[PDB]
Amino acid sequence: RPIIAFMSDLGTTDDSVAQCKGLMYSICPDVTVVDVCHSMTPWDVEEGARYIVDLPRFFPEGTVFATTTYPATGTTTRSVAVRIKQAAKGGARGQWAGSGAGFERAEGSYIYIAPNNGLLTTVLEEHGYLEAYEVTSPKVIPEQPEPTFYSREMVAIPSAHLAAGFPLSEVGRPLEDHEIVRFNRPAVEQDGEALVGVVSAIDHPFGNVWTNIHRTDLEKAGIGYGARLRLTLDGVLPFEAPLTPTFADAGEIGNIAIYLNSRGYLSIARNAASLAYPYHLKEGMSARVEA
Amino acid sequence: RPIIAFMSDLGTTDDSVAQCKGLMYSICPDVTVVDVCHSMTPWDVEEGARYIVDLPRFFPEGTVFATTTYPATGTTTRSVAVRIKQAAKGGARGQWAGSGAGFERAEGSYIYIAPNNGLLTTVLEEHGYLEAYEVTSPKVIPEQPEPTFYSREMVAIPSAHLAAGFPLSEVGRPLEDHEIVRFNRPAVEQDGEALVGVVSAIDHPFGNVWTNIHRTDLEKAGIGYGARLRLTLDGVLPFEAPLTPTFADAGEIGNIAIYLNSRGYLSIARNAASLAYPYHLKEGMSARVEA
Amino acid sequence: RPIIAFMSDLGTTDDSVAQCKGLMYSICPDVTVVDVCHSMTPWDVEEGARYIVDLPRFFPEGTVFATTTYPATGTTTRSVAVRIKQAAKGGARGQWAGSGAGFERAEGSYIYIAPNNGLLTTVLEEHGYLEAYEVTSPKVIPEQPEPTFYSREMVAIPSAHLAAGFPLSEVGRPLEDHEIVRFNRPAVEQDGEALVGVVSAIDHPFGNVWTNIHRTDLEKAGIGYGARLRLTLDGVLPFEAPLTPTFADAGEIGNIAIYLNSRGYLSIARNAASLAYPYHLKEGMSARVEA
Amino acid sequence: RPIIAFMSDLGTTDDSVAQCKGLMYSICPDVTVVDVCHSMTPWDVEEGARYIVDLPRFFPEGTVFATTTYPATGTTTRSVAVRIKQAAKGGARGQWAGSGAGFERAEGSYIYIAPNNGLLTTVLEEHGYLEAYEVTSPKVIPEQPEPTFYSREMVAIPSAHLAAGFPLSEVGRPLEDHEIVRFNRPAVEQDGEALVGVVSAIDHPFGNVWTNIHRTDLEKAGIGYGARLRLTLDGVLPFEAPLTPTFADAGEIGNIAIYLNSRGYLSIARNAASLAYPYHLKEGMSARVEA
Amino acid sequence: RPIIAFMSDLGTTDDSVAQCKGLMYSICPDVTVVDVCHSMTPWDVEEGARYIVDLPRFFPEGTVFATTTYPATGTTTRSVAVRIKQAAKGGARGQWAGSGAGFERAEGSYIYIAPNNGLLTTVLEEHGYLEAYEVTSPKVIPEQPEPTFYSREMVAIPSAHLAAGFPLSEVGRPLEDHEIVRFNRPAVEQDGEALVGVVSAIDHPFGNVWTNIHRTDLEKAGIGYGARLRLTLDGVLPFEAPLTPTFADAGEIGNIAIYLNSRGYLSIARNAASLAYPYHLKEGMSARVEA
Amino acid sequence: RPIIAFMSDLGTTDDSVAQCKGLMYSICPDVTVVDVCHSMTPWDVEEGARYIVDLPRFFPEGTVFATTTYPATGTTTRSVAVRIKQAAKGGARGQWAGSGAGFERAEGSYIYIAPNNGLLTTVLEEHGYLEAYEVTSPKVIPEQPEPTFYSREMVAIPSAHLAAGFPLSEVGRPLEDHEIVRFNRPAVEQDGEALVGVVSAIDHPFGNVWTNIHRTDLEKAGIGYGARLRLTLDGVLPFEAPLTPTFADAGEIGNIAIYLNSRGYLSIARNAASLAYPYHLKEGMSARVEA
Ligand SMILES: C[S@@+](CC[C@H](N)C(=O)[O-])C[C@H]1O[C@@H](n2cnc3c(N)ncnc32)[C@H](O)[C@@H]1O
Ligand SMILES: C[S@@+](CC[C@H](N)C(=O)[O-])C[C@H]1O[C@@H](n2cnc3c(N)ncnc32)[C@H](O)[C@@H]1O
Ligand SMILES: C[S@@+](CC[C@H](N)C(=O)[O-])C[C@H]1O[C@@H](n2cnc3c(N)ncnc32)[C@H](O)[C@@H]1O
Ligand SMILES: C[S@@+](CC[C@H](N)C(=O)[O-])C[C@H]1O[C@@H](n2cnc3c(N)ncnc32)[C@H](O)[C@@H]1O
Ligand SMILES: C[S@@+](CC[C@H](N)C(=O)[O-])C[C@H]1O[C@@H](n2cnc3c(N)ncnc32)[C@H](O)[C@@H]1O
Ligand SMILES: C[S@@+](CC[C@H](N)C(=O)[O-])C[C@H]1O[C@@H](n2cnc3c(N)ncnc32)[C@H](O)[C@@H]1O
Repeated sequence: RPIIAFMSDLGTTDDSVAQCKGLMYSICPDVTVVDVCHSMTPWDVEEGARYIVDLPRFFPEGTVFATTTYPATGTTTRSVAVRIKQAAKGGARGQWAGSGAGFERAEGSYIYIAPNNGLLTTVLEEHGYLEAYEVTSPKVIPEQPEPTFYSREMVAIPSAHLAAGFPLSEVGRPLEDHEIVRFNRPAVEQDGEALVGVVSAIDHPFGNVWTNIHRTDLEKAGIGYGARLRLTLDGVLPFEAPLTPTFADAGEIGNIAIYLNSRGYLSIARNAASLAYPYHLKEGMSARVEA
Repeated sequence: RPIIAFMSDLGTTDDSVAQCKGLMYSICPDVTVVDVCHSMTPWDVEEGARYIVDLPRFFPEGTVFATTTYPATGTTTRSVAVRIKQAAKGGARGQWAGSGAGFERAEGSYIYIAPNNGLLTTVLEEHGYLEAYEVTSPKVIPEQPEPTFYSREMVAIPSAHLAAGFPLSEVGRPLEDHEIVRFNRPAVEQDGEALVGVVSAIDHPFGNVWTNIHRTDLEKAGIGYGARLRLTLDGVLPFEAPLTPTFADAGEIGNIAIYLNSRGYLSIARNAASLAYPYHLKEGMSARVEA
Repeated sequence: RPIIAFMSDLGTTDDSVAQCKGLMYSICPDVTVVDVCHSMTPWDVEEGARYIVDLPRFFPEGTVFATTTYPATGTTTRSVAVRIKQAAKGGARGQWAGSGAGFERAEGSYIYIAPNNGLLTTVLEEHGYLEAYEVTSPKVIPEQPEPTFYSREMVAIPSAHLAAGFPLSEVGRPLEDHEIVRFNRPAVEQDGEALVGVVSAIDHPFGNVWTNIHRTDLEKAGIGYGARLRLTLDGVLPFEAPLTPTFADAGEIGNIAIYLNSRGYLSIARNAASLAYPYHLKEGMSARVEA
Repeated sequence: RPIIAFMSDLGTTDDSVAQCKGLMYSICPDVTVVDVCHSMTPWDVEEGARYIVDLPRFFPEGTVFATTTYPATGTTTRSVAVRIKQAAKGGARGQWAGSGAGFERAEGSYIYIAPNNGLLTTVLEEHGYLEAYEVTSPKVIPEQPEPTFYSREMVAIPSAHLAAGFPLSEVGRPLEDHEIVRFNRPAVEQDGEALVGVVSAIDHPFGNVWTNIHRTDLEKAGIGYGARLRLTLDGVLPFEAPLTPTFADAGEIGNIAIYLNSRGYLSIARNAASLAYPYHLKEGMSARVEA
Repeated sequence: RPIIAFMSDLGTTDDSVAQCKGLMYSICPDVTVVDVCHSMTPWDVEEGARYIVDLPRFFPEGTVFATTTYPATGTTTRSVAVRIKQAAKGGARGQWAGSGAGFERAEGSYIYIAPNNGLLTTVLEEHGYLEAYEVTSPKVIPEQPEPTFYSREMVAIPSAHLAAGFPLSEVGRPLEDHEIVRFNRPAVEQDGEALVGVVSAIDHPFGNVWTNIHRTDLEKAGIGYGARLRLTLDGVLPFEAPLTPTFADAGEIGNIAIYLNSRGYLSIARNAASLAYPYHLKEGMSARVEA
Repeated sequence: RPIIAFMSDLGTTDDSVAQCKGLMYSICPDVTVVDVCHSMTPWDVEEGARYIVDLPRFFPEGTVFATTTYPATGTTTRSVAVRIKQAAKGGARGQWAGSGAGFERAEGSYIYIAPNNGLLTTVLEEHGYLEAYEVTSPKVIPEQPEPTFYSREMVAIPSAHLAAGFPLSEVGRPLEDHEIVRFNRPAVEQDGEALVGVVSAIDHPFGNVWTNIHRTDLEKAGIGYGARLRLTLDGVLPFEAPLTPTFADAGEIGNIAIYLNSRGYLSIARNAASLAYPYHLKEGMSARVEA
C-alpha cells in the first residue's frame, strides 16, 4: 500500500495537481496520494522546506515524499532523490508521534525527491541521508520533458516509479555531498544571556507567531516551562509571559502566551485570539528572548 | 473499507492536516480519509457545527467523523466519542440521499469524535445518540500528547483507532448527558406574524444568504412554495419575492430568489449572480420574514 | 480500481464536496476520488472547461470525469454523459504524458458527465465523442432531486454509478449532436500579421499570463522559437522578448519570458517572479502579438 | 511512432492475425504493425527462432518484437518479455545494416515478447539481455484468457501495451536465467579437417540450401573466399565449387555456387536456378564440407 | 485514425489488393488498412462469412469492414452498406476481447460494406443491424465501374469514403430487410441426447477440426468442461475424450483433445500434432456429439 | 504521408521482407509501406513487370514503387531509379480510377526503383519517363552491400530515402536511354485474320486465363463486344463464345466467358467457376483467336 505525500507550489485553483496525480495512479495503481500542501509561496525554498522537514515520523515506513517548487524548470538541472537516515523525533519534547509511546520509525525508511535547488536543505540537516542520486533515467522521467512543468516531469512522475518499487540507485548516478544544493539558514545568536533570532513564520489560520529559536537553544540558556520571559518582537514589542505548554495557560481569552510549538520552536500567541493579524506582524521581524 | 471524514480548523497552508493523515494511514492501513473542510474560522464552534451536522446520510454506514476546533488544546479536557442514533433525512423536503428513492441508513451506524466544547451540539440535537464516552485510553491517544495539537492527539489518532475496529466503549468512561458541553442555539422569534432570525451563513463561493429560519418554522406559519414574502436584512436592506424551489425561478439573471436551501433553511439569493458580495452582507445580520 | 476526477464550483469552505464524495463511496466502494479543483468562478463555463479539457491523457483508462457548474439547477434540464473518442496529446509540443516515450491511451476510454450547459464544449471539440446520453434514469439520479444541488444529484451521484460499471447507454435516451449545448470560443483575429486575442487566464499562483493564442496560431504566422515579439496587453502595456521554451531562458530573476505554456498556448511571465500581480493583469484583457 | 514486428504460426488463411492487429491498434492507437511472417511450421520453435534472431539491427530503436508459436496455450505457462542487450552486427561480413556505413544501434533498445518455450533461445545467445520478466499482470493480459489463443492473449495484447509505454518491469516478476527455457542447438562437429553440420533450411522461394556451418566456423579453418570446397548432402549427393560472395560468381546460369548467405552461414545454390526443388533437398539432411 | 479491415477473394499473388489499397489511401489519406485475409475460396460466401463475423469486438469503434467475394461483378447488382447493432462478445466463454476485463464496445459502432450476395448473412444474424443502404451514389462509386472488378469499384472505393466520414445514409436508398440476400445455414439437430452437425472448417495451418455445434447447443444438453464425450466424425470415427479447455489437457503429444475453439464452437484436435492432415479429414463431413 | 509500394520475389515464408520494411521505417519514419506481392516466380522479369505496370493511377501522387527481382545481386550492376511521365489510364475501357469520373494524376508524379535488368520494361513503354539515374551514392545505398541481398541494399534502402525527400538526381549519374536494359515483349502475330499470341497469365485464385491480346489488337481486327469467337489454347483445346464485359454474361454457373480483363486484355473464364485449374492450363501456352 505505497504512499506518496505530495507538497508543491502548484496551487489549488486549476488542474495542475490533478495532472500529476493522474500520472501517479497510472504508474502505481495501488498508491495513495496524500496532499501535504500546494499553497506555498512560489520559489521560496525556505518556506517549502518548513512544510516537509517534520513529515517522516507521521508516515508509514516506505513513504515517498514528492516535494517541489521548481523555478529552474526546463533547464538541464535534474532532480535529486535521497533516502534519509533518521526519521527523527519532533515536537515540543522530542518524541515519536502516535498513541501510547508513539510509533518508532526505523532508519533508512523514507525517500524524498525534489529539484536540486536547496528545497531539501533542512531535511538533510535534521535527518541525515544514506544515499543520493541524480534523477536522469528515461525509465522514470520523460524522454521529452515539458519545459514549464518539471514539477510533474521530474518529481511527480519519478516519485510514482519509486512508490511502485523502482530501485532508488537506478534513477541515475550517485551525487557527492557538495553537488547537493543548500541554502544557508541564519543561526540563532547567543547575545549576553539573550537568544536572538527571527519570526520564521506566521502560523495560519490562527495568527500565532513562530520563531527560529529552538527548544535546544532554550535548553542551554537553561530555560524551561515556568520561566518568566521577555520576548521582544520587531525591536520594539517587549512581550512578557512565563513559558507555558499551551495557549490556555495564559488565562483569560486574548492574553499573551509564550510556548513551544508542535515543531519544537519558541512561539508567541494570544489565547484563542489572533496575535499576528490585527497588528500585521510578519515573517522576518526580529525575535529576542531572555529571562 | 473504513472511512474517516475529517473536518478541522487546521487550514490548508501548511502540513498540519498531512501529519494527521499520516498517522491515520499508519493506524488503519485500509482507511480512506475524506476531507470535509479545514477552512472554518478558528474557535467558532457554531460554524464548525454547520459543516458536520448534515453529513451522516451521505456516508456509508460505519463512517467515523473526526471533527475539531480545539482552543482548549493542552489542558485536562478530553475529547468525546459518540455513536449517533438516527442518520436523519434532510434537504428542503426531508428525504434520504442518493439515486432512486435514496439510501436509507440504519440506526446507530455513525460515530463522531470531537473536543468536548460544544462542537457536536447540533449533531446531538438532530440525530440523537446511543452512547458517549470520554477519550482517555493510551491505547487510542498519546501518553505524552503534544500540548498545542490536540486536534491530532485527541481527535485524528483516536478516530483512526475507531476506524481500525477499536471498541468504542473501550476509549474511556461513559459520559452522562449533562457532561457533554452544549452551546445555545439562537431561537427564531415570532413578532406579530413575522419570524425573526439571523443570517446564519454566507454560502461561499456564490454569495447566497442563509438564515436560521427552518422549513418547519415556515410550514407552521402555513408558508409553502408560492407564497409572497418580504424578507428584511441588517435591519434596513429589504427584499420581496415569492418562495420558490430554486434560483432560476426568479426569471432573468440577477433577479432575487427566496428559497429553501439544501440544508432545509430559508435563504435568499440572486439568480446566477452574487447577492452577498456586492453589498457586503454578513453572517450575524438580522433576518426578518413577513408574509 | 475505478477513478472519478471531480471538478466543481462548490468551493473549499463547507461540506458540499464531502456530501458528494460520501455518496460516491456509498455507490462505488472501491472508487478513488481525485480532486481537480473546486475554486472556479461560479457559473463561468469557459473557465471550467479550461480545467478539464487537458485531463484524459494523464489518467488511467476508464476514469470518469465528473465536471459541474450548475446555474440551471432545479429546472427540467438534465445532465449529459459522453464517452470521448481521442485521449489527445498535449503540451507545448504535443505528446503523450508519462515517463519514457509516454503512455498511449486507447480511444473511447473516458466518460465525462456534466450539466448540458456548454461546459464540455472544448472537451468535445478537442477529443471528439462516440456516444452521448441524457441523464434521466432513476437508477442513476434521485427520483426527487434536491432543487438547489444538481451538482450532487445530476453529476456526482450518476458519476459514481458509471464508475461502478453501470452501462453508459442505460442512463437515458441518446442525445443528437445539436442537443448538446456549446459556447462560442472567442476567435483569434487579424490586423496585419499581428494576432489579436485575449488573456484567457492568470496562471496562479505564479501570476503568469496565458493568452488564447495557440502554438498553431503561431506556426504559419511564421513565429518559431527564435522570434523577437512585441506583446501588448489591455491595449496599453507593451512587452518585448524572443519566444523561448521556459522561464529561466530570460536570464536574470525578474526578466520577461514570452513562451508556450504546458497546455500549448502563448504566454508571458517574469523569471521566478510574478508578472500579473504587480500590474494587476486579468483574464479578459486584450492581447496583441507581433514579430 | 511505435513499431511492433509480429511473427506467428497463425497462418494467412483466416482472420486470426487480424484479430491480433485489431487489439494492437486498440491498445496503442499510434502503432505500426509490421508482419515478419505467419507461415512457420506450427510448434517448430527452432524454425521460428531463425525468423526472429536477425531482426533487431534492421528496426528503429524501441521496436517491440511479438513472436509466437504457442503449443502450451491455455496452460499455467506465462510468456516472457526481455530487453536485449546488443543489437548485433550481421550478414556475411558482420556489419550494421543500412545506407552509408550502416545504422549503429544502441544497447538495450529492443524488447522481445514470446512464449517461454525456447523460441528466444538464439535471440538470447547472440544478443544477450539486460532484464527478463514473466508476463502476468492483468493490466497487460486478459483476466480470463481464451484457452486456445495464447498467441493473442499472452503475446499480441501485452506487446501492444509495451509499445504504448507500459513499463516493462511492471508486466510481472523478474525471471532468473535458469527459468527461461532453451532448446539445444545442434553442434557443428570437426571430423578430420572436415566440418559436419546439417541443412538448417531451404531458402524459399529460390530453393537455395542453408547450413548451420557459420562464417566463424570457416575462418577458424582458414577457409576464406577463393577456397575450393567439397560440400556433401544427405550423405550421398556431393558438390564441388570455390567459396564465392554471390550466385553470379558460378558463371553460367544453373552452375553451382558455394557462398555465405545474408545471415552469415555456409550455403549452396545454383545461379538463377533452384537447387533444392528439382532434387527434393530438405532441412534436416546432413551437410559436410571438406577443403 | 480511421481503419478499414479488408477481407477479399483477390489472392496474394498479383497486384489486385494493392490497387484497392492505393485507392483507399487516395480517398482517406490518414487511413490504416488492416488485412483480414485474401485467401478464401473464391465465391464461397459461407467461408467468407466465417472470416468476418467475429471481427468487431477486436477493432476500435468506427472501424469499417470492407468484405467481398463478388461473382456478380459487372451486373446491375449493387453493394449493401450496413451499420451493425451489437458488437457482440465471443470466444469459448462469450466475453469482451483485450486485457483486464476486456474492451466493451458500444452499439451501432461498425460498418460493413459488401456485395449483396449473402456474404453478410452471419454478421446480420449474430450482430443485428440498425440501418442498411444500397451503394449507388457516384460520390462513392465510379460512374463507369470496371466490369470485372466490383470488389474494387463497389467495395474498396466506397469503404474508403465511409472511413473518411461520408454519411452512411447518403450512399443510396434504404434497403428493406427482405432485399438483403441471405444464404441458409444448416441447423444443429437435436437427436436423442445427441447433437448432430458438420465439420464447418479445417483450422489451418494446424489441421484442427472445427464443427458448427456451438457452446449454446452444448449449453442445453447440459455439457460443460469435464464431460466425457463421444464425437463421431464422418459417420465412422467415434472419438472419445472429456471436453477440455485446451489442447495440452489431452496429455501426451498426439493425444485427442475435444474443446471449444476461440470462436465458441465444439472442436477436435490432437495435442501439438495435426488431426485433419494425415487422414485427409475435410469440411462437410458429419459431426455428432453425445455423452 | 509518403508511400512506398513494394513488389519483390522475396516470398512470404521468412523475415526477408520484414528486414527491408524495418530499414524503410528507420530511414523514413512517417512512411506507409504497401505490399503489392512477394510471390512472383523468382527471376521472371516479365511476370514481375505485369504486377507493377498498372499501379500508378491507383496511388497518391508522390508514391515510390520499390520493385525487385535481383538475380545479378552482388555483382557490379547498380539499380536504376526513374520518374515516370504519364500515370496512364487503364482497365477494359481505358479510364482514371476512383469514384465519380475518377482521379486524374499529374504527370511526373511517381518514381520506380528497380534492378537495371529489364523489370521496368513495360513501365517505361506505357508511362514514359522524365529522368533516370544509376543508383550509386553511399547516401542512399550501403558502402559495403550484402552480396546476396541487393533487393534490400539497392532497392528497399534507396526507395526509403527517395520517399523521405532525398533528391532523385543525387542518387547517381544520369542514365542514357540505351543503358536501361529492356526485355523483348513477344508480339501478337498473324495467320489470316486470326490473332496468335500466348497465355500471359493464369489469374489466380480464380483460374481465369489472360492472353497477351490487347483491346487494341481486337479493334481493327474488327472484333467488338458482339463478336462470336473461337479461341484455341495450347494448340489443342478449343472454346467458343461471344465477347462480353463480364463473367455473369455467360449465363449459368460454369458457362464460358470470353472477355476483356481489368488490365485491358482478352481473357477467357468460366462463370463463377475455374477454367484453368481443372484443365491444367498454364502461362506460356499458345493462344489463338478468330471470329
Ligand atoms: C495550532 S493547531 C496545530 C497546527 C499548527 N499549524 C502546528 O503546526 O502546530 C491545533 C489546535 O490548536 C488550536 N489553536 C491554535 N492556535 C490557538 C490559539 N492561539 N489559541 C487557542 N487554541 C489555538 C486550534 O483550534 C487547532 O485545532
Ligand atoms: C448551491 S450549490 C450546492 C452547495 C451549497 N453550498 C449547498 O450546500 O447547498 C450547487 C449548484 O448550485 C448552483 N448555484 C449556487 N448558487 C447559485 C445561484 N445563486 N444561482 C444559480 N445557481 C446557483 C452552483 O452553480 C452549484 O453547482
Ligand atoms: C508552471 S507550474 C505547472 C502548473 C501551471 N499552472 C501549468 O499549467 O503549466 C510547474 C513549475 O513551474 C515553476 N514556475 C511557474 N511559474 C514560473 C515562473 N514565472 N518562473 C519560474 N518558474 C516558474 C513553479 O515553481 C512550478 O513548480
Ligand atoms: C489455434 S491458434 C488461434 C488461431 C485459430 N485459427 C483460431 O481462430 O482460434 C493459437 C495458438 O494455438 C496453438 N495451437 C493450435 N493448434 C494447436 C494444437 N493442435 N496443439 C497445440 N497447440 C495448438 C498454435 O501454436 C497457435 O500459436
Ligand atoms: C537471396 S534474396 C534475400 C532473401 C533471402 N531469403 C535471404 O535471407 O538472404 C535477395 C535476391 O537474391 C536473388 N537470388 C536469390 N537466390 C538466387 C539464386 N539462387 N540465384 C540468383 N539470384 C538469387 C533474388 O532474386 C532476390 O531478389
Ligand atoms: C477478378 S477480381 C480482380 C482481380 C483480378 N486478378 C484482376 O486483376 O482483374 C474481382 C472479383 O471478380 C470475381 N471473379 C473473378 N473471377 C471470376 C469468375 N471466373 N467468375 C465470376 N466472378 C469472378 C471475384 O469474386 C473478385 O471479387
